[PDB]
Amino acid sequence: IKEMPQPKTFGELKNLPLLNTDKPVQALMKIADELGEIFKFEAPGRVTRYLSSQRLIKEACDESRFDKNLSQALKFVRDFAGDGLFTSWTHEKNWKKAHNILLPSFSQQAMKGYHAMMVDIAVQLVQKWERLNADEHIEVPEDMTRLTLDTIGLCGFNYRFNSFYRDQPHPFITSMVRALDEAMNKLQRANPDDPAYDENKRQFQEDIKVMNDLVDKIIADRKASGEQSDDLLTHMLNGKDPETGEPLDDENIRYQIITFLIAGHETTSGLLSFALYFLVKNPHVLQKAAEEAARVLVDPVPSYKQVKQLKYVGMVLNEALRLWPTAPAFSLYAKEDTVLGGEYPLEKGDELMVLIPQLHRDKTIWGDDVEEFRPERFENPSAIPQHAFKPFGNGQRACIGQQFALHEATLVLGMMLKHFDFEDHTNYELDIKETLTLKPEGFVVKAKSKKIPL
Ligand code: HEM
Ligand SMILES: O=C(COc1ccc(OC(F)(F)F)cc1)N[C@@H](Cc1ccccc1)C(=O)O
Repeated sequence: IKEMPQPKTFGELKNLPLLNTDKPVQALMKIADELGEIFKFEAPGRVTRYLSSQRLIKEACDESRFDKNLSQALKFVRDFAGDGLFTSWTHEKNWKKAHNILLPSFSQQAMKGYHAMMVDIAVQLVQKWERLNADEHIEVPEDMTRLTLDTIGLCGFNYRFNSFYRDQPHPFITSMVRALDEAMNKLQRANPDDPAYDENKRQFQEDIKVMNDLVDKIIADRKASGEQSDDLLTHMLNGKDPETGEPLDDENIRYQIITFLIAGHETTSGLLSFALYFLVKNPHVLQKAAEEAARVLVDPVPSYKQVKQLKYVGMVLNEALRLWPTAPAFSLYAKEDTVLGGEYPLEKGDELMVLIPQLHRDKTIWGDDVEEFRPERFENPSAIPQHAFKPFGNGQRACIGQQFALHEATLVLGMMLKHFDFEDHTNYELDIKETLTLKPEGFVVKAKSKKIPL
């Protein structure tokens, strides 16, 4: 049995001031580089252990030994995402019920149904870029977030956010972004009761009311009309859990909708942003990806079958998820006393944090070149060890949106590479903003149209 290292302390605040930074995940990554595969992290009233090696993470991913934990980030997001799938405990009735009802909505087979809606928004992105003047550039995370919010609005509840028509966000989205900001800033506060945060707390309750009022009105307007659009909302109003035989109640459906809107706004847009970043920084890779896009997407409207043929585009997306998994951590608790790694005794209830960006840099798995962007690592899916690559979390609590996200990202990146050449005209220095997720702030490019009709 071994004693684990611990980063520098601040007296009675223990390690908590290490999170007083706009880039706490990047700070924890640097601490893992200094300390190794495991370190203890303490705050007043709390202890966790940060894991970075595939050796320890493969054990943490054993569902017989560990279940999903709500990290302080997720407990704070739970104040507006409720017992939706992302912020429920595995043992809460609504977790398994919603999981069983929603799984078929999110299958690879269901993607054939969403494809046409995804294409609608992707074509809006391509037309936006085709219509820029010579002197203009693209704001990449801004445009990718317009796309992914619109896609989940249309697939989620047949609602057009029309993000490509506006500068200012939808009222729901201003409240959702401000609530995500509160939840993520609050876990850093050395003195959460400071009157300096009274206004933040007032605003947070206001933002919860806005999200609830607006989503509850979407649900009630849909129940009033009777309309049967092929969207997640229809599936949730109609679907029955085989186990309980019950449908979701209207409060839980509201939490699921809020949850899908957080996911679409925060995650897939980060992935696309990082992927285009690595492509403009790696022109050999961009050429191989653009060759596949040109050869496969032979029609002005991509088909479902064509998007499945974009093998290398998919490899690019996986390599971007390796280096910068946009949802960069997940948390576990020990179901019972257990020894991790033959070395670290844990008691029932003990928490672990999985630092996904560090897992994905384990040289014992990936080799010495871990910082290089090389989609060829993913040529042969067989060759990636179990629990080596975990950008969608683990087991029954893995991302239900994984197929949706990869379908949208493969479609959109393929269309981008078909329709334009890209220039890193500013020699962009990567600057990773942390919200719920990671995104490359201030990333801009110029696109030169290949002048291929839609
Ligand atoms: C590249 C895009 C995305 C990434 C990287 C991502 C990542 C993740 C990860 C890491 C988790 C596990 C969290 C944990 O263990 O605490 C998760 C859970 C989840 N994700 Fe995603 N996600 C993505 C896109 C989406 C989309 C598009 C949806 C839905 C519209 C979605 C819905 C969910 C839900 C509902 C859960 C909770 C599942 C459950 O516990 O039953 N995600 N995601
Ligand atoms: O380590 C992290 C990283 O933050 C994120 C956790 C989840 C997360 O959600 C997602 F990965 F899904 F995006 C995003 C960021 N969070 C920890 C930070 C912490 C706070 C107080 C005491 C000890 C540790 C946590 O939220 O518990």
